[PDB]
Amino acid sequence: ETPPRFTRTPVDQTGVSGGVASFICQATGDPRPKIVWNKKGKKVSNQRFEVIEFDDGSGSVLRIQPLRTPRDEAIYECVASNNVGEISVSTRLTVLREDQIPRGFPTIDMGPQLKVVERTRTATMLCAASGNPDPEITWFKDFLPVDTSNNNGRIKQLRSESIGALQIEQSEESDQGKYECVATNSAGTRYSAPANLYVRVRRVPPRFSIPPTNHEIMPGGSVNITCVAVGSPMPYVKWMLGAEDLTPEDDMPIGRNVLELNDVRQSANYTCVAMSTLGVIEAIAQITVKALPKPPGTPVVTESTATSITLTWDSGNPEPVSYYIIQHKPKNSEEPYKEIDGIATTRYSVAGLSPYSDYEFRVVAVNNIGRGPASEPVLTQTSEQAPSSAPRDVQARMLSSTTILVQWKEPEEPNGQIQGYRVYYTMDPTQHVNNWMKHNVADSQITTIGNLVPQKTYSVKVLAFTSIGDGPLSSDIQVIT
Amino acid sequence: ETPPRFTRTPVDQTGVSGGVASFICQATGDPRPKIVWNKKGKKVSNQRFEVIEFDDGSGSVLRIQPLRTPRDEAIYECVASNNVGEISVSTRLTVLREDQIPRGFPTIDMGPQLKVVERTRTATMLCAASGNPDPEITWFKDFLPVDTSNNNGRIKQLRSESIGALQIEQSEESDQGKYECVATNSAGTRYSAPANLYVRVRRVPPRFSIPPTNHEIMPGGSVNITCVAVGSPMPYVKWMLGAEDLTPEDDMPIGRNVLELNDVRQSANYTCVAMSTLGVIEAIAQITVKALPKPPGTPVVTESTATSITLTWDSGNPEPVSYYIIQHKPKNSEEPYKEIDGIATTRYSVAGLSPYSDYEFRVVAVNNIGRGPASEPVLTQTSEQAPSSAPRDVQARMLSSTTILVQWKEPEEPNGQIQGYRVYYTMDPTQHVNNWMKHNVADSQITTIGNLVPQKTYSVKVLAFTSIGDGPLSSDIQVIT
Ligand SMILES: *[C@@H]1O[C@H](CO)[C@@H](O)[C@H](O)[C@H]1NC(C)=O
Ligand SMILES: *[C@@H]1O[C@H](CO)[C@@H](O)[C@H](O)[C@H]1NC(C)=O
Ligand SMILES: *[C@@H]1O[C@H](CO)[C@@H](O)[C@H](O)[C@H]1NC(C)=O
Ligand SMILES: *[C@@H]1O[C@H](CO)[C@@H](O)[C@H](O)[C@H]1NC(C)=O
Repeated sequence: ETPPRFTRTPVDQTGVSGGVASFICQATGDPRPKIVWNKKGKKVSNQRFEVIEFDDGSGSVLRIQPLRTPRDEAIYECVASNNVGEISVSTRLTVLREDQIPRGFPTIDMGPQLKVVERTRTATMLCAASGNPDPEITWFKDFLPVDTSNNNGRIKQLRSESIGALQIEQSEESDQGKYECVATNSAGTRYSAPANLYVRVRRVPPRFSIPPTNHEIMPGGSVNITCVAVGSPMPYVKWMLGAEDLTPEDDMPIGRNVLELNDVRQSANYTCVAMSTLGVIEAIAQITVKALPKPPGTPVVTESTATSITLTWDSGNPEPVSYYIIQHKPKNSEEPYKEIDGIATTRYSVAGLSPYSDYEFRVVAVNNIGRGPASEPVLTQTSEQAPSSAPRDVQARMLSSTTILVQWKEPEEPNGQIQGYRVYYTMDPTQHVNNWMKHNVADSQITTIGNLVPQKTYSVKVLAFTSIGDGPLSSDIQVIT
Repeated sequence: ETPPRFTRTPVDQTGVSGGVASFICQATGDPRPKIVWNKKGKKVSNQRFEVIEFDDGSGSVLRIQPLRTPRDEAIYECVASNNVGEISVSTRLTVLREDQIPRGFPTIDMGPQLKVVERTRTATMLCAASGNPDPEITWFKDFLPVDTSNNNGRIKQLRSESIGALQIEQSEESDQGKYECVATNSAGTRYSAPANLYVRVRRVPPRFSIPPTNHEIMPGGSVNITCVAVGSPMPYVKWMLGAEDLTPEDDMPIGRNVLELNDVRQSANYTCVAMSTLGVIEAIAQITVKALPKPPGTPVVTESTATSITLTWDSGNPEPVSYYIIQHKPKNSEEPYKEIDGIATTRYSVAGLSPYSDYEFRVVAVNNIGRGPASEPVLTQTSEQAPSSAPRDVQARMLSSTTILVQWKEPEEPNGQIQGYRVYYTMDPTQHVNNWMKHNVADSQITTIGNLVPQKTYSVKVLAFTSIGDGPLSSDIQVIT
C-alpha cells in the first residue's frame, strides 16, 4: 500500500461569465485514491458544478457551467485520499464580465464542427482562436481533458503559428463524443461551443468473436463459459438452453454473455444465441460429465535387464486414456514415488537402474479430466552382472616358508550375489593371468595357500565372481616367503 | 365531453425472431383518452417491450425488440379510456424463425445510411427492399411512425421499382433523430437497421426573440414579464433584479423564462440575462407603480353651433394621459352615455347634433394602466336654426265675402322656438312671394284675414320663423270668398 500522490494538480483559472471553467485533479496510490472537491470547507453541491470522473479513476474534473459571478469566484481544493494518507491542493477561480473583459482575452474565431468519420480513418477537429498574448489551444472530450502528451500516439495536438487542431489517427467507437476546444493565455480562458463527433460502423450481421467451447468435468463440478458476439449493430447475446432462457427475458446483454454453472450434475448440450435486427445466429457447447480415469491394470514385468525393467499393463478404463505416469522407487527407499511423465502407450522400459536391485512400481492413467488413482504395485528385481570393481585392500603375508595368508574386502560394485573369489599367484607376474596358478574359494574374505617354494617373491591378484561371471582383478601385491 | 373513438387501430403482424414489431393505436375524445396495452386482460409490462407516446398524446406505439418466439406470439389489445367511455381493439403477433422464413418474405437490400445535412437543406434517406409479393415500404422516426399521409406536406414517400425513400423538405431540428424503414407484405414485416439523421446548425451567439417590455401597475399589484432568447446552441435565460439572480438561483431554463411578480409595492427595473459560451446578452424591463388617471377637469363649452358643441377640459392628472373618452347624451335621456373613444387632445368638437337640443357631457381619461373615473358632467344647448320644414295641414275657409279663416299645424322641424308665423296671400299666385300681401302673427295655429275682395280665388302660403330666421312656405292652397 502507498499513500496518495498527485500526478496532476489543478491550476488557477480566469473565466468569463456565462461560460465554462474546468479544474483537473489526478492522483496515484494503493489503494485507488478517492477525489473530493471542496470550497473551504465544503463538498461541492450545486446544479452548475459537475464532477466528471476519468475512466481509469485517475481523478476527476470539476466543471462549472454556466459561470455566474461573483458567487463562483472562490478558492477551491482537491483532496485525494485512501486509508494510507491524504493530500490536498488549492486553486483559485476568477470570473469576469464582458463589460470588463480585457481586449486580447482569448476569443474563438472559429470553433470545432460536427464531423462524421468512419472507423479507423483520420478525423480532424479544428479550432481558430486569437488573443494577446497568443492563446494556447487545448482540447476537451466529454468534459474530460484530451491527453496528447505522447507525441507518439494516435491523437496528436498540432499547433502552427496559426492556431491549432486535434488529429485522431485511427478511429474507435470510443472516440465518439462531444469535443470542445479551449483558448488560454495569461489573461484567462475561453471555450468554444461543443461540436459532437460521430463514427459510422457498416451494418453487419452478428458473428461470434468467442464461440462457446465444449467441456467435461467431474460432477459438482462447476464452470464459467464465455459467449462473445460482435458486429454492427452489436447484437444481444442470450444464452439459451435448448428452449429455455437462463437469463430471465427482461435482460439480454450486448456483445457478451458469460454463463455460470453450479453443480454440473449431468451431461448436457447448451446453445448460445446472438441476435441483432439483421439476424439470429446460434452456436452450441457440449457439456458432458465424466470422471477421472480408473486405476490401470496392475503392471506386469515382461522384460528385465541388469539396468532396466519393462512393464506392461491394462488400461483399466472404459474410455480412451491420453497417457500414463509410471511411479518407481527402490524397495525400501521411502521418498515419494519418482514419476516418469508422459508415457503414451501400455508398455514402457524403465532404464538407468542398478544391477541386482529390488524395485517398486505403479502406473497412473491420465485423460482430459485429470489424473486418476495409481494402480496396485508390482515388485521386481533387476538382473545380476559380473562385478564391476576389484576386491579391496588385498593383503598377503608369510605364514611359513611354504605358505601364505591372503585376505581382501568385498568389491564395492558386486552387481550380484558373490558366489566366490579366485586367487591368482605366481613367481612371474609377466605371464598372462590365465597362466598364473589359481585358487578358487567360496564367498569369504580370506584364505591360506601352501606348497610354495621358499625365499621367492610371489605376485598376487584377486577377483570376485557372481552367477554372471568374473569381476576385475586387483592390482598386483607382492609377498615374500 | 365525448367518449374515446379510434382514429387508428393496430393491424395483425408477422415478424421475424430477433427483430422489431410495432403496434399503433390512436384515438380521440374529451377529455384526452389514456392508452393501455393489454395481453389477455393484463397490462403488458416491459420485458424488452416499449410503449412510445405521440407528442400530441393521440395515442402510442407498442414496440417489441428483439422479437422472441414463441413467447411473444400472442393476442394483444389497445384500450382507450376517459371518464366518458372506453374502447378496445385486439391484434395478433406472429414471429418466425429464419430457419423457417418463407420464400418471398421481405428483405432489406439496402437500408438507410447516416447523413449530415445542415439546417434548411433537404436530406433524403433511402431504402431498397425485395420480396414476393412486392413489399410496401414505410418509415419510422424515433420509434414513432412517419406520417406522409398528406400528399401536400413537407415529408413525402417516393417509390420506383424495388425502392422507396423518405424526402424531408426544409430541414428542422425536430427532424433530427433515428430513422428506420420497414418492408411489409402478406408474408410479414422486416426492419432495416437504424440510421440517424442530423441537422447541423452553424454556431451562433444568443439573441432576444422576445425582449422584456416595460410596465406600470397599482401596488399589489401583479404582472408576468416574459423573456425569450434564441440562437445556436440555444441559451439559458435567467431573471435578475440587476445585481442578484432570482431564485431558484442555480436553476436555469432554456430560451424562455417568464417572471411572475406577486404583490408589487414599488417602482423598479429588472434584468433578463441570456447566456451562452459564445457570449452573454442582457435586457431590462421597467416596473413602476400607479393607478388609473384622476377624473379629468370638468368639461367647459367654448364653442357652439346648431349641430355641434366644442369642449375643452383640464387633464386633471399629474402624469401624462394617453387619450380621452367623451360621454354624451340628450339631457333627459335616462339611458347610459354614448361614448366617443380615442380623443388625443384636451379639446374636441362633438358634431352631428340636432338644433336647439340639450346635451350632457363628461370626459374620461385613459393611460397605459387603464380607464379612469368620469368627470363631473356639463350641461349645454345647441344653437337654433330657421325651421327646415313648412307648417303642416294648412287649411283655409270662407267666413264672409271679405274674410277667411286660416289655420295650420306646427312644423315638424322648428329647430328653435317658433316666435310666430307669416301668412302670404294674393289673387295672383304667379307673383314672387315677397310681393304677395302679408300678415304677421305671434305663436299660434289660427288667424283671420279680412278686407278681401268678394268672388275671388286667393292663394295662401304660410311659413314659420324662429329667432334665427324664416322657415319654408307651405305649398299653395286656394280658398274662394
Ligand atoms: C466463475 O465465476 C465466478 C463469479 O464470481 C468467478 O469469481 C470465478 O473466478 C469463475 N471461475 C472460473 C473457473 O471461471
Ligand atoms: C449433444 O449433441 C450430440 C451431437 O454431437 C448428440 O449426439 C447428443 O445426443 C447431444 N446430447 C444431448 C444430451 O442432447
Ligand atoms: C401569469 O402566469 C400564470 C402562470 O400559470 C398564469 O396562470 C396567469 O394567467 C398569468 N397571468 C397573466 C395576467 O398573464
Ligand atoms: C429604472 O431605470 C431607469 C433607467 O432606465 C431609471 O431612470 C429609473 O430611475 C429606475 N427606477 C428605479 C425604481 O430604480
